[PDB]
Amino acid sequence: TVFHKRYLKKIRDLGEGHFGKVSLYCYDPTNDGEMVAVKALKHRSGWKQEIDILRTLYHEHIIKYKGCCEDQGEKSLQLVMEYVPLGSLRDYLPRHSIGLAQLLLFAQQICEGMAYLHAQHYIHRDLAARNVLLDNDRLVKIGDFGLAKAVPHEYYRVREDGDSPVFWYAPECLKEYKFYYASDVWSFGVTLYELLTHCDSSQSPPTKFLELIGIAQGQMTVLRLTELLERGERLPRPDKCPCEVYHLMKNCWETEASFRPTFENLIPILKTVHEKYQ
Ligand SMILES: CCNC(=O)c1ccc(Nc2cc(-c3c(F)cccc3Cl)nc3c2C(=O)N=C3)nc1
Repeated sequence: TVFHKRYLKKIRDLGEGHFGKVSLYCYDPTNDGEMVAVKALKHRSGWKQEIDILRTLYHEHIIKYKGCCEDQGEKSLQLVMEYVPLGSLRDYLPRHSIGLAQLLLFAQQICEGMAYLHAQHYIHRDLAARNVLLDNDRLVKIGDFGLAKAVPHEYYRVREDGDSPVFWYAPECLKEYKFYYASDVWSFGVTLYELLTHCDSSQSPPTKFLELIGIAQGQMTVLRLTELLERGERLPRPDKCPCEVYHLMKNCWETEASFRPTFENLIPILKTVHEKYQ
């Protein structure tokens, strides 16, 4: 379980999660070696939580935990996870014309992993394309559990103190700072919107929501976003997104949380929709 700093040579950075950098290391005990993703602390309370969460989770659509490397440089542990060089769907989809059936297999896979995460009484709180990694052409894994919390209750009371991804968030999260299982389903709807736009930047939630709100009064982007969503306005139907999928997307974006489907509801619908366009 314990990786040694001795045989752990840094190759490059992969990116920034919620607490500190994700980096590529070759772990070569032989000195002639397994390649691993290492998340590090640059906060200290939330970081300890990501370690304890991912150490509990085992699923084919959750990023593989490997171990903890006792990092003398930050007086803490680094999280060591499997390396997947294809990276995030936000990285991959803009440069690979993936067909509709494959995108729905990805969406089925996210729901299976999220169904598992809910079953273990955890919310994700940043289910976005940027946090879904591609292991291969037809397998995705959820990463970044930096904002994930244990539900005690049907929701966690979040704070304003935090790097909140407001463009992926349900009205109840934005207004009443309550995060329900049903709030992760709304985030899934936005993620599904990202998949069907091949995570095109010009088509992104922040781009499209600020296109509706504007930038003239930035101190109420949230208030304007909350009102826009309560008046029933939604991100548009992506080019070549089937009517049926957009309806499922809108069902995930139900203003009332109790009217959104659970992930266990979505799985057989996405299974069946996948089969059709295949
Ligand atoms: C710009 C090109 N992008 C890549 O070349 C690339 C390839 C693989 C990659 N892998 C990531 C990326 C993350 C990660 C991150 F760095 C920032 C935010 C969210 C996530 Cl899920 N986490 C893990 C991994 C990984 O292999 N194991 C864990 N990251 C980037």
